[PDB]
Amino acid sequence: KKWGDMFTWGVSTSSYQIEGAANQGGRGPSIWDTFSKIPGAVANGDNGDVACDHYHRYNEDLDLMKWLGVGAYHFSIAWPRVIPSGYGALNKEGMDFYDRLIDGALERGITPWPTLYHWDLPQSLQDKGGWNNRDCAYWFAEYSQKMAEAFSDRLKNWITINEPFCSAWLGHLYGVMAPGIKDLKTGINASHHLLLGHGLATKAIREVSSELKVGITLNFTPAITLGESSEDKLAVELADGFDNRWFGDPVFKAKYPEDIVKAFGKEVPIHPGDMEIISTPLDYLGLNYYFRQTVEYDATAKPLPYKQVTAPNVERTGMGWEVHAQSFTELLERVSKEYKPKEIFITENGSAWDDEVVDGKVDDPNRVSYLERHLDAMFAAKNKGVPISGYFAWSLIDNFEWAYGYAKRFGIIYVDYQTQKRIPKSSAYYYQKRIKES
Amino acid sequence: KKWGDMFTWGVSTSSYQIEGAANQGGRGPSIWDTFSKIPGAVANGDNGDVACDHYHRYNEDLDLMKWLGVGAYHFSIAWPRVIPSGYGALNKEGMDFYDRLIDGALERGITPWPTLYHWDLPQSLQDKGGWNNRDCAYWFAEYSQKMAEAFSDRLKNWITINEPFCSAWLGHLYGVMAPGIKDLKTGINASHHLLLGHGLATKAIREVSSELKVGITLNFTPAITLGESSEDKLAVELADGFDNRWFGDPVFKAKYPEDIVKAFGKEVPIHPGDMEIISTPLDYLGLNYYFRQTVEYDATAKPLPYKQVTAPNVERTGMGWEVHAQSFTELLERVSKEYKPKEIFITENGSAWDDEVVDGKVDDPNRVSYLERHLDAMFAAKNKGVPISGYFAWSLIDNFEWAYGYAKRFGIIYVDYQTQKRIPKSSAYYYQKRIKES
Amino acid sequence: KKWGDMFTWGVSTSSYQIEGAANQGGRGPSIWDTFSKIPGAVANGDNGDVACDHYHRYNEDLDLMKWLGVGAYHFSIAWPRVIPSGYGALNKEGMDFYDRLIDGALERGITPWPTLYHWDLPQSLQDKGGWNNRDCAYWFAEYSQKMAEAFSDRLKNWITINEPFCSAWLGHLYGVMAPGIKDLKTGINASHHLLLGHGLATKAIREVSSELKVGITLNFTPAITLGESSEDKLAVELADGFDNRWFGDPVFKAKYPEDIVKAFGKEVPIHPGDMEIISTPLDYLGLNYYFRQTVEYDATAKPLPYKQVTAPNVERTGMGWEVHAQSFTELLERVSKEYKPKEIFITENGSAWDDEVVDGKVDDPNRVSYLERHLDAMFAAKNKGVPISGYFAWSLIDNFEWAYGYAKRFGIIYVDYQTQKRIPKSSAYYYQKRIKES
Repeated sequence: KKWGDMFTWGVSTSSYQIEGAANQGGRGPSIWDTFSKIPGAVANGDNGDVACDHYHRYNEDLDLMKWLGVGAYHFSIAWPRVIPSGYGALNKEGMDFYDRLIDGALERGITPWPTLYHWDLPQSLQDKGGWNNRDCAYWFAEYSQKMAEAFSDRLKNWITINEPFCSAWLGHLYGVMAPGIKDLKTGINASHHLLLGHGLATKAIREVSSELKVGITLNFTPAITLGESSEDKLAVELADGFDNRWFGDPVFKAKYPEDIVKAFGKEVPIHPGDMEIISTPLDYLGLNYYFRQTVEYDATAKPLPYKQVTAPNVERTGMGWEVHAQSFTELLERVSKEYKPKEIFITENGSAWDDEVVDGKVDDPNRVSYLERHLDAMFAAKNKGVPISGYFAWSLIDNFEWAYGYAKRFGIIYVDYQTQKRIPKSSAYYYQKRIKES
Repeated sequence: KKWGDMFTWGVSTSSYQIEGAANQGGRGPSIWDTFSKIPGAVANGDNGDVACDHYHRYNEDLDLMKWLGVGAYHFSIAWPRVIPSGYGALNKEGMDFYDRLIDGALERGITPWPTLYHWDLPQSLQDKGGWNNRDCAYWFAEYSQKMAEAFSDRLKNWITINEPFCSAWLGHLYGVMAPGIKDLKTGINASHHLLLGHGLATKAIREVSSELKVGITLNFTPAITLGESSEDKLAVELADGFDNRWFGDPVFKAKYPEDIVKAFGKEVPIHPGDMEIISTPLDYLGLNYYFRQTVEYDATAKPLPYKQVTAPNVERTGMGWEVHAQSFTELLERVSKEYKPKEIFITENGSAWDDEVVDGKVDDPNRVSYLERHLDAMFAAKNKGVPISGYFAWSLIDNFEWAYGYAKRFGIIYVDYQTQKRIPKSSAYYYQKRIKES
Repeated sequence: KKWGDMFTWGVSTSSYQIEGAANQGGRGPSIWDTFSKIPGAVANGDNGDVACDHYHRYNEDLDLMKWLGVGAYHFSIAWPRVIPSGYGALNKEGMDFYDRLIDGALERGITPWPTLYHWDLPQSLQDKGGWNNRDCAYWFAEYSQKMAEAFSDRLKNWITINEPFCSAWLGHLYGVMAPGIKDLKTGINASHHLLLGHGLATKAIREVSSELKVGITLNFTPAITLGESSEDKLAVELADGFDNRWFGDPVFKAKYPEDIVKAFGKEVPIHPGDMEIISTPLDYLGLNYYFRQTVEYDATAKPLPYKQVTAPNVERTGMGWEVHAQSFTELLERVSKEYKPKEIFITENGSAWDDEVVDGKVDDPNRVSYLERHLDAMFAAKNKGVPISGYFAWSLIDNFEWAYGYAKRFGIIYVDYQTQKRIPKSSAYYYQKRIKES
């Protein structure tokens, strides 16, 4: 720690999870509007039609960010709000919303960090195959260029896509996220076109202005096993390849992990130039971390011969996810050594617990404890030399947690969905203190 | 200095010294209401009936704290305001006041740090023997548990008692503070029941919720001598034992200092189990420091054979207290090595000088200089590895300085008692700068 | 970097460059009011009659400082506004303006840092010879004492004069700044009387109160050559002596550089006591840096045998000034070794570029880049042990850039002179981020 070093504190959200106004302001439907209408797809039949009504309440939320003292707000632009047909005319009303949001953040001293793709693909493009269609990578790059042309006079730090693991595998192989497809080959195609879209968008953004910075957000789930057999060690290697190296290796090493390619037995649809584009240099890696996975070998499992294990006697959040902050330190060290990103921003970390409103307040000590321990673990890595330049808490506010719906609350600020009232939780006051006093 | 380390800047007050409204809002009398009615007990016949009228003016005072930029407000709860009879019924109007104060601080981003006992024992309990009565330790612990039950949803860092040296020795041996008693055995009893109350309250607070942190505040007065004789060196040891080790050794070593016990020749009323309670582990030590004492041997002095000396040719405050910041560094190092508290917060440090209002302003360069030098001395200890986690300036505002009355002004903000106007002094602007720029 | 170390972030302006109200509020004319009426003296015939109208709009400018988050505001007092006759009666209306400015800054948590002389000598004193007249040093010291008597209850950190290189050589030898004289002996006389005025004023300020701190602001222009001949190396020494050592050596070494004295062939008008006064100890050096100069030997040049060279293929600002941040680091190290000031404040650093307003906003990436690189270079020196205690950006707002007029914009905030609207530039948002996150 020397004179001149900086560190950025932020909060993170995404468009479909908070905005609402799903059928207002000219917005066209996304794959999540469609998916959340399918009986059984989302807990309690929840959807994002209203969410946190942030489309109308953004000034209140920006005021809460200023009150917390964050220097940065990591948010996503809803592609179907700004280009409802996916590829074609801009929706001026949608662009004006993001102008008002950005200008309001800047007036309050907050730097907006936009993510271009946080899972809300326009249904108009899914009707053409979505991410299974190679053209979707190019449609995304054109949308990205239009956003940079409109907003990069003010916004200098961009993220292309968020968590391709979820969009590709959960959305096209396991079918538990939109668009709900269940096919390995489609998942492989989608993974390649998400990554190609990232690379094409990066190049397009840089053509707008050479001062702009660009990265990608990857979630990493470190894998362990409780067994000692050679096959259980193989299970760890397979899970790590499927979750992590499948996406990190193309970006930083210009190739897919050969052990996983071989185990799939399928071809990735790589065309000339693709791997050069996907591996284009980035200004930073956005890293998301929540938990580690415990696995064991299972010869009957598909597409790869391993299964998840629920380890006994470990601390778990309201999601059932293991709490293990030491894995965060070790992951940060591993990524820095293995992939050597120029710098790292924690674009998401946080936890969900059963919250109760008592006397108009929300006391959430389990969320405070998770936050304290994960900030400590992150700084332990920074003190070892890992170039972590900022931390963005997921999330500012409780919101639509995808297939879990509204029942799973990640906010440091509580949202009463009956009234839309925001109530800062104990974790908000803790985070506010950490921002000021570090 | 490494990534993740934090430091807390605060200001400190106490309830009887600032609140006023002594016979309003359901408050019952304290031993200081009674003591201040006795001619000769307090300079100028001053009392705390009105003080700074903070009970009515707290919003203005919170606004001044936000303007200073402090992250923390160290305050005390008036036991006789919330439980006028000492044990038994809660006074709703008093509890509501502290709720409003706490909620107002949090709205402004300020963490309230409550002290449960800052010398205003309910007169109803003094009528039953006060701290001479072992039951007072249990009455205090029950009061503490009720406060944690009411406020610990928001308040996570607690202090039990403040400066038992003053309550025990000055209040029961020298009779210069309330309740004005002058008896060595009573002072010994009171010291044990204050410390036992601390331990019982700590255990009771932790039973409310396991996330809560608890400490005690001790003032330390380092002792030196100008002489070279062996008896003058003994005088230093005795004065150090009387002022400092008598209270620190029970808390951190589970025993009273044997040399002082022997010199007193009296029994401490220790019941089996008491020392384990008194020495229960703490999250932090609150340390108060203002000055060092100079002593010499005096065979005629009681209860111990030493006397205070007024060393010649040294800088002194308006209290007549020596200014010697290097002693602060050495004290912090000594406490850290001898008692090994997990962390230390400076809960009080400051100085009093004759202030003059000129053109509606107060320029107080001697207070600025004391503050600068003592902050430098504190950071010198931190740079040697002492875990000092925060500094709270005594005081936000001029107030009732106990037996000195209002004539002695410790505020960084001046109070005109005729109008209750608050005027920030030069020291307020200096402290505001230090909070921002360190 | 250790615990307790502080760093001050500021912005800088000067009175004639921003205030306007040149013939209002009792102000008398300065030498710049006169000079800017001379055809050909100032680009576009610009003058400071209106400037940024800060005399009326200071509340808005102070609000912008608070919004940026600076802790300090470096400004100058207009001698002809407060004493229109130069020596004699105070203009109460002018003094009241500075009271309002100072009190407004303090209400916002901003420490004002006054410069007493930033080039706007009263014309009433120029009519008596200005800085050519030795009495001007004493007139300046009397003015300085009156300002300290009025304002030092609040203002503790003073600067006497700013950039005597400009007032002496550009104003009296080259005639490109007011008062427009072109005579070497007059320039020598002026340089000595400026420096004597600095010393006399320092002594007078300290007589007002011993807590007050005083420094001087010097601009340094490091010199290099592209040639290898011994005569080109001599050119570097001459340029360094003329620009830098002529003013630094009297202040820190109590003598004028003998090589330059010999080359001028003229006597400096040194009287008994002068060099002791000029070299009086200072609490800090205010350092101004913008660029390095490239020179070569030229036997025909006067007063010294060197000329400026425009080095090929280097980055340059809108002023034509080379951008070379590494020279800033090396200058700071050299000053610390050569002159050993107790501490250094960067009282000015910044850059000018042609700005364009697009959609009501100003995106100035070249100014951002200069700022980023010069802050990095400054902190590189601090990390080597140079005692740089703060940085003041020139300037908060676009203003009257002397003989260049309004066409040259140094602000991080744009001023539309038709409307007086202030528009924060991208560089303002960058500086705001750096202040918060370092």
